[PDB]
Amino acid sequence: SADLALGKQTFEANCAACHAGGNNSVIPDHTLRKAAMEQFLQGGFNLEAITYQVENGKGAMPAWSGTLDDDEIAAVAAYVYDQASGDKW
Amino acid sequence: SADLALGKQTFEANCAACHAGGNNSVIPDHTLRKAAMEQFLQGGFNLEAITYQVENGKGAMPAWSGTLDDDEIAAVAAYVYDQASGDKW
Ligand code: HEM
Ligand code: HEM
Repeated sequence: SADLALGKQTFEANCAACHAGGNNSVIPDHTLRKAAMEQFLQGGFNLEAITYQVENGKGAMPAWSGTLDDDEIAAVAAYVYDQASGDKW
Repeated sequence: SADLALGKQTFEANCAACHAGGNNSVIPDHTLRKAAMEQFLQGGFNLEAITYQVENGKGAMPAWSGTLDDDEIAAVAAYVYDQASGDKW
């Protein structure tokens, strides 16, 4: 299913630098919150969209394929998704 | 067994700050290599000694029992142990 522990640690080790607190320090309005994603994430607010962006990157956001493994990409995507849907940031 | 992927991400998120590359930026000779640990780690170079220090801390090194859960502690201890034994640092 979803290893949110692996998710959280992967998030801290690789994403926190630009997305601490569910925010976006590079492009301020493209945060990791539900609303923002529903509006800016290509593919919609769903696990598929998040995973695809993590794998391939987007603009100033780097690609994580070949850096993270599918388990790590999957867990971090679930973590981001769960934090967002639950308003947990 | 302890998941080494979780171990790697836990190490990066929480330990890399002072132990990047298996080194020690605070007390230079107290590195994460087998020899160093054989000499300085209470209990000698073994998985259990590593786990105990991570849980409890030592001097300037903080304790992690609050910050990390048992699976993350077990995983990071295994990762550090495997890196040192294979001289992978
Ligand atoms: C870590 C592996 C990581 C994750 C997870 C992550 C997620 C992510 C999402 C879901 C978005 C979409 C948000 C939205 O409202 O559309 C997104 C967007 C951007 N990110 Fe990211 N991101 C991760 C890592 C990083 C890192 C390391 C940086 C900084 C160098 C970063 C930056 C950005 C930027 C910029 C965007 C917007 C991309 C665009 O639409 O142009 N992310 N990220
Ligand atoms: C992350 C959770 C983490 C781990 C793993 C870790 C391991 C570790 C070991 C096994 C030793 C012993 C090395 C030896 O040769 O004896 C050790 C020692 C020290 N560490 Fe550490 N460490 C982790 C995290 C941190 C962090 C974030 C810092 C810096 C703030 C830090 C620093 C130190 C220091 C200093 C020591 C020496 C302790 C002493 O004997 O006086 N560690 N670490």
